[PDB]
Amino acid sequence: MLYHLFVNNQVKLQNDFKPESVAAIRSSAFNSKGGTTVFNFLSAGENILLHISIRPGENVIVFNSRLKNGAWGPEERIPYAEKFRPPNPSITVIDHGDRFQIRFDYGTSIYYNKRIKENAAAIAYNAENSLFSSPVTVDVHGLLPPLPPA
Amino acid sequence: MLYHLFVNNQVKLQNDFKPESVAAIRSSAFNSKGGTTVFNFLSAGENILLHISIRPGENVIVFNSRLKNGAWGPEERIPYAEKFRPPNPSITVIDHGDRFQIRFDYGTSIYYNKRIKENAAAIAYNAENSLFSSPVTVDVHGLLPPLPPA
Amino acid sequence: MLYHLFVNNQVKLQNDFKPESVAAIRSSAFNSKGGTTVFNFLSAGENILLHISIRPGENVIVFNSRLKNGAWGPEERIPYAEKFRPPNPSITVIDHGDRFQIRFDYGTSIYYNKRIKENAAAIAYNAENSLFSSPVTVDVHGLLPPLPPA
Amino acid sequence: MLYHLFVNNQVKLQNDFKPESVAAIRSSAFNSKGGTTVFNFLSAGENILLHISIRPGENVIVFNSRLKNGAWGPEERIPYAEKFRPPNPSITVIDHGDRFQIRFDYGTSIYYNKRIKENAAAIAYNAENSLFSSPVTVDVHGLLPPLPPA
Ligand SMILES: CC(=O)N[C@H]1[C@@H](O[C@H]2[C@@H](O)[C@@H](CO)O[C@@H](O[C@H]3[C@H](O)[C@@H](O)[C@H](O)O[C@@H]3CO)[C@@H]2O[C@@H]2O[C@@H](C)[C@@H](O)[C@@H](O)[C@@H]2O)O[C@H](CO)[C@H](O)[C@@H]1O
Ligand SMILES: CC(=O)N[C@H]1[C@@H](O[C@H]2[C@@H](O)[C@@H](CO)O[C@@H](O[C@H]3[C@H](O)[C@@H](O)[C@H](O)O[C@@H]3CO)[C@@H]2O[C@@H]2O[C@@H](C)[C@@H](O)[C@@H](O)[C@@H]2O)O[C@H](CO)[C@H](O)[C@@H]1O
Ligand SMILES: CC(=O)N[C@H]1[C@@H](O[C@H]2[C@@H](O)[C@@H](CO)O[C@@H](O[C@H]3[C@H](O)[C@@H](O)[C@H](O)O[C@@H]3CO)[C@@H]2O[C@@H]2O[C@@H](C)[C@@H](O)[C@@H](O)[C@@H]2O)O[C@H](CO)[C@H](O)[C@@H]1O
Ligand SMILES: CC(=O)N[C@H]1[C@@H](O[C@H]2[C@@H](O)[C@@H](CO)O[C@@H](O[C@H]3[C@H](O)[C@@H](O)[C@H](O)O[C@@H]3CO)[C@@H]2O[C@@H]2O[C@@H](C)[C@@H](O)[C@@H](O)[C@@H]2O)O[C@H](CO)[C@H](O)[C@@H]1O
Repeated sequence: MLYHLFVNNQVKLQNDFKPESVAAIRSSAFNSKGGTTVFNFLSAGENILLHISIRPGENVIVFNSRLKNGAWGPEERIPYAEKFRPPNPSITVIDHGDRFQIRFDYGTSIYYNKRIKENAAAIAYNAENSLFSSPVTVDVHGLLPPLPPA
Repeated sequence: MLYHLFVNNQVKLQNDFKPESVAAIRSSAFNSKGGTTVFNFLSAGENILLHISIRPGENVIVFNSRLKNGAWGPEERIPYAEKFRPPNPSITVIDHGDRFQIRFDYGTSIYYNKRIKENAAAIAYNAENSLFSSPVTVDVHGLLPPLPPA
Repeated sequence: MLYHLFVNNQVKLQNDFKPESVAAIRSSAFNSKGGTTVFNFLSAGENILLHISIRPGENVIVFNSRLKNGAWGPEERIPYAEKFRPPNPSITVIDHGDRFQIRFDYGTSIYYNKRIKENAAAIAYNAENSLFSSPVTVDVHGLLPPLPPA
Repeated sequence: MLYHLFVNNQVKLQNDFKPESVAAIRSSAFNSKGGTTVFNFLSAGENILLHISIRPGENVIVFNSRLKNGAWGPEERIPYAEKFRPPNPSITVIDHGDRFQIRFDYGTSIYYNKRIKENAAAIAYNAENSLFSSPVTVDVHGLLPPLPPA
């Protein structure tokens, strides 16, 4: 399922993002002088199951979760440097039931254990000066599709 | 190369759309009550090398070419009915040197012999009430990439 | 990297099968009257890191591990029915660092926690009357490749 | 549809190879000291619709056709060098109705106009000391499948 997620907006998924689901996010650009850029996977109750905060200024990418009107939990971080590949950087999120797997363009995957047991009904995108294009292309799979040789 | 082509706009290709090039256009929607929708491949001189006019009202898809300030040549047509697949219809254009190959979601390909010998520097998208989403996702390949099993 | 793995034989991998690695096994056939068919991921020292025993007669698929000539550990099994899709059934294995994700044609993925801290140097295929073809096509990725829209 | 085509043998296709059809041939190896390696697309009556003779010693790749026990027609050749990429070289053939498009790992496509109005029922592979592996992996599509972004 193809979606066009605009900056400071969200897309309501036709089907819940649940175990086995795959979300491939791709940008048509990389604004080197962009600021903090966020992607959230929200439950129907608007809980933030997965919060991805890309902070080039802090040279870090932050992961977290929180209830609609609840506090954040302890953050999980990794260096921002050399993770994305210009000019079409991407982010891939896979739901493995008990945890999310996040892959950027380079390096090893990031594994984030779930903290809220619900599926996502929407994906939101936030930024004052996005590191990426608006909108971003988002292909959501109900399962991993057949792979090409390379 | 990923591009986001907005309705009534165009995208300047980083590389010329020439022989071997592949353009996969995908929409995140299908507005059943949409009107005539056009896609043009333009040379740097703004010549319309390939004109694709989707006319649901006329139940036809028209192909043509013309110089920046020149007249159209004789049209090439095919029925519009059962060509696209909702909700994410697509159009694929491949440059085979002496002719373009156009594939929609269903049916056989359409072959349009070239009438202007130039490569394309841009792709334009026109519609008052687009049949597709705005923008549309466009992946341009310099050559056919490795294929998946299915 | 493409390999052709013959029944009762094995392929020596060019690079170690480790975290991020993906093995897409595909058969050119499905022999209905076939018997127990096995696939093993072996370490350099020949430890069976991951054992997949497909048993049609017992209607189960058994997952296990064991050192070279050691004792098998507790078996992790699932029902065999409605897992493979003919005529080209497939098996996809992904190394996630602390566990393996195994995917068949139907159903949800299977997760098998690692038990031996070593990477796989080879993949073996055993069967007296294989459920699949000989050889089977095997594409091994060092990391998940770009995905098609569908 | 996946097939395993062995050297000096052939695969009988499930469906005819006709317009829109795509055959992605891939080898799990590249034998440098190999000799003339051939691939033929045969009609039901065994006419050689498309003959691809890869000759390293003559530094050319020869394209031709001929009825079952008939005379070969004029040869269409190109240089052999810098066409295949080891260790997994490939050959992709697409039927475009009035001609075939042949793609190797490097260079531009080769276009071969049809000479015998019949579809192919089988694909044969001949070689005394093959440049490729035995078998070679062959995925045949009834039409171009969705493409990955890269
Ligand atoms: C920033 C955005 O677009 N989304 C929200 C969101 O922002 C906060 C989350 O990203 C959160 C993830 O754990 O981190 C917060 O920053 C924390 C620092 O990482 C931490 O070192 C420090 O101890 O505490 C701060 C604040 O909790 C994000 O907060 C925002 O950015 C920071 C730099 C600061 O400017 C703060 O005032 C901002 O709120 O969530 C907040 C509300 O929690 C807003 O809704 C953002 O728009
Ligand atoms: C419509 C659009 O978005 N692009 C341009 C473009 O429109 C014309 C082309 O699509 C052209 C392709 O051959 O067909 C024209 O319609 C022709 C009919 O197909 C044909 O049966 C009849 O004999 O002649 C007409 C006009 O040449 C398209 O013309 C437009 O749509 C038609 C239905 C009519 O409303 C006409 O007034 C419109 O111009 O090119 C034109 C200029 O040539 C405009 O720039 C459109 O915006
Ligand atoms: C074809 C192949 O590679 N088989 C090997 C392999 O077979 C054993 C493993 O698959 C092992 C994994 O847990 O299971 C063994 O069967 C067990 C049954 O699952 C369990 O219900 C029963 O209580 O105990 C047995 C023994 O541990 C497999 O053993 C072979 O198949 C079973 C069905 C039985 O016929 C037994 O006699 C066989 O040994 O590993 C063995 C060595 O352990 C051989 O190398 C097989 O060729
Ligand atoms: C391995 C294989 O499948 N080869 C077949 C096949 O070989 C002939 C075709 O490849 C044919 C395609 O045009 O070319 C023939 O060679 C020609 C040379 O290209 C041309 O320069 C020369 O002047 O004339 C020859 C003959 O037509 C292929 O013929 C075989 O290989 C050549 C190099 C030579 O050694 C000749 O004696 C061989 O027959 O088809 C033949 C039957 O025509 C056999 O079935 C091969 O096994």
